[PDB]
Amino acid sequence: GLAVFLPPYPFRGLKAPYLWMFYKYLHCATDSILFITGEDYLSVTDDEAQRARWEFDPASMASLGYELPNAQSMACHEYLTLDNAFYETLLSRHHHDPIKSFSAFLTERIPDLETELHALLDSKKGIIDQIDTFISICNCPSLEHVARTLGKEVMHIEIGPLRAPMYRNTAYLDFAGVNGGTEASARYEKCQAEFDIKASLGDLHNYFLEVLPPAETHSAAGVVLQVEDNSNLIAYNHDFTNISLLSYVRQRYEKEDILVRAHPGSLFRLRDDVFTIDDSANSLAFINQCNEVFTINSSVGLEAILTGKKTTVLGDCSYAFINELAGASATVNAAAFYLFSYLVPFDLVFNQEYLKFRLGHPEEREIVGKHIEFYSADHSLSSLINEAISLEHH
Amino acid sequence: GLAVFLPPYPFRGLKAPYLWMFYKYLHCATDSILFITGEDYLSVTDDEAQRARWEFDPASMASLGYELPNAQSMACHEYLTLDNAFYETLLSRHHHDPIKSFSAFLTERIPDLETELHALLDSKKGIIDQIDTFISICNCPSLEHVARTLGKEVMHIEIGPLRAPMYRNTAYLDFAGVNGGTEASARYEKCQAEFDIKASLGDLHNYFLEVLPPAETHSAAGVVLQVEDNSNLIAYNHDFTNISLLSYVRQRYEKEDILVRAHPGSLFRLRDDVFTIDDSANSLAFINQCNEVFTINSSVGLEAILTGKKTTVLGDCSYAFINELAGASATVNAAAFYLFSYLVPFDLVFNQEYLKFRLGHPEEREIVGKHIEFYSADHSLSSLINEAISLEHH
Ligand SMILES: Nc1ccn([C@@H]2O[C@H](COP(=O)(O)O)[C@@H](O)[C@H]2O)c(=O)n1
Ligand SMILES: Nc1ccn([C@@H]2O[C@H](COP(=O)(O)O)[C@@H](O)[C@H]2O)c(=O)n1
Ligand code: NA
Ligand code: NA
Ligand code: NA
Ligand code: NA
Repeated sequence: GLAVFLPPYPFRGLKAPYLWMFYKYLHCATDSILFITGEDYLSVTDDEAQRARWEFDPASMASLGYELPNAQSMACHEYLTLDNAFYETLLSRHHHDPIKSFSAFLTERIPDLETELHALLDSKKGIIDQIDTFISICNCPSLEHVARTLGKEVMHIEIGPLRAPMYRNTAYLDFAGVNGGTEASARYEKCQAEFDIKASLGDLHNYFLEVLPPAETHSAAGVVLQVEDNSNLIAYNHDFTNISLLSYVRQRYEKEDILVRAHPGSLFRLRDDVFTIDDSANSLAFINQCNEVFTINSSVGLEAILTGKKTTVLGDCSYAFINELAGASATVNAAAFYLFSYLVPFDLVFNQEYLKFRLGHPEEREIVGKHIEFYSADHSLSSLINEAISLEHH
Repeated sequence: GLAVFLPPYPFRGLKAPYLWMFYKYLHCATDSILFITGEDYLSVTDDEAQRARWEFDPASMASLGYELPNAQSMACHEYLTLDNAFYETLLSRHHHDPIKSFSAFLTERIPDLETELHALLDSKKGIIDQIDTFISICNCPSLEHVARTLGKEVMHIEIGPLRAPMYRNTAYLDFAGVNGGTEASARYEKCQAEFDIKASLGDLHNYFLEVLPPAETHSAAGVVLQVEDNSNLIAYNHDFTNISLLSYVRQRYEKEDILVRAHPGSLFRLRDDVFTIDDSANSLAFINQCNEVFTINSSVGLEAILTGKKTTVLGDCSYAFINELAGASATVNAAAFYLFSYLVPFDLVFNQEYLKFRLGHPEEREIVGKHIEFYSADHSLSSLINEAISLEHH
């Protein structure tokens, strides 16, 4: 079955950092799953000191589509637990900087981590033989090195750039890496000639919109800020930060022409003294007020591209290649492939039958057909997409 | 005379970034000064688009002790102007990141910058021969390399860690570097045996206090945040940031025991959702509520040390060596030397007669005597300091 890697290391000061994906896989589980995680994941619940975490909020559970697991739900899976001694040692090897330690976890092999993973996997039965694929919610060269030795693939899976309530929920599934080192551009290059999409970028954007767009005083430049310690601002940012992104824009625009939107999930908000601060209810209403958008690698950059805004992308990300194409035609085709073939309907990356489907490395046409079938729960590759858009049209 | 280096490069998006020091040297000038700067410094005034800058606020002028220069005041100095073409080229050589470019300016030689400096200095008269010393408000290996070739010293000068209205105004003057690569520890090591201070750390703190201390619900841990793009968070931080500093503390304390104070000058403030946020009127009232303090390299770390608080200093800074001494005795002696001999009364670093004094590299006893004479505008080195403290006592 699946071997789901959810490391317990509190790089950003939060225990069980990926608890929500632990609950989601448990909720959707149809067969037994091997969880490679930490005891923090198994004890967080019956810890009255953490009962206020957002993962326990009924609104968050309903939005992500999971329910809290019970004793029975968990008893049907196998659990391997990583110890904290390695984490303490890791911090001591990077000058006690937890963020730099996180960066090494995301971008370098850690031999001591590989040793413990091998030991855990070799600790029982034919655990290794039962493994059809690894799943990791982030890049992890330690795990990926172990996977090569054992002949297993690594699916990198995470929530996608389009999310409810504004959009249909999407997710990433990438065999090379998630956010950084992605294979979206490589997949597109191989089937680019198979795309003749009779729709505009706005039509593709409209297909994923679940709401009526906001009410269409422009700012010349909009600046998207991100969560300061998110993995793709730590590892895939090309050294840019929120503050150097702001300086970058101020080299090109006077502060009176800049509109800044802080990430609603950041610990930091902006003072009103310097820039004009955005107070929009959503990121779409914000970029609509801007003539061009600047981002490191926020999901919002995709929104700007799909709405036809001049967009600068300074960091590595899965959608950047769409922005690097000359000519409207190729850009629409690249966006269509990205949205219907690279992105996955959110629930499907937690579906074991779908994961087995992707493990066979099927053709892009079959992948698109699976996604549209799901989106359309109510022929060439372009025919599938053109007809899907057209049926949504009327 | 003096050759004052005030570069015009808007690394942080602000033109004439050190305009206030330009006005201060002009205001206190008794002789002709050579200014190596940019045209932005000379035109900012009669630019109605910048008349709201804080350097023009009468309260800021009175606090820093300068008045706006007029046509006559400036006509008695010589001006060399750096061009912007180099800045544009510099940005293109660091992936258009202005903050990374700033870092290179602070920490690396830039041959093209050295060439332009040499050309400017060689552009007229015996400009070079009239130069008694360079003054730089930041570390600049480009300028320091030029200085070596020409046989000139470089005084690194900046506002100090103790400032009005809470304290007597102080400044740095350091021949090796300011903030980073400082010589405070080296100077202390040479005369440590000459210090037998009959006062406590609180007594030294009281000497520089100009106000009555605040009214003495403790938090186990206080976190000092800094301005995100200040030079000593860009170049001398050992890679730490505000966000990794927070994670560092969260590895040791639960959020309920952490009190966070954002820098009043930062563009960012903190949300109320996670940590307990400090709303003190000053940094002293904040650290008084904490049992131990954490900082990268804020001036506030010195305050914590002088008030006897357990202090963690993660970045490079001039006062760190005080915190690395074992035993209360040596710590008080180190603090006394730092405060009376390393730190300079603010006005004196703009006084040409005092600068000439320091250019002779006098003995630590003479330096302390000059500073106490200034502080006391109303004998061994320890006798000078002990008597100064005692006279302030009664
Ligand atoms: N500056 C920002 C960044 C993100 N966001 C919201 O957060 C979601 C994910 O964004 P990141 O990839 O930037 O975390 C986006 O779809 C958008 O809904 C926002 O509203 N403003
Ligand atoms: N978190 C912080 C940082 C600085 N400060 C104020 O700013 C002045 C200089 O601090 P930095 O060296 O941190 O810029 C300090 O003396 C203190 O008065 C504050 O009040 N809170
Ligand atoms: Na991405
Ligand atoms: Na739609
Ligand atoms: Na310092
Ligand atoms: Na005093």
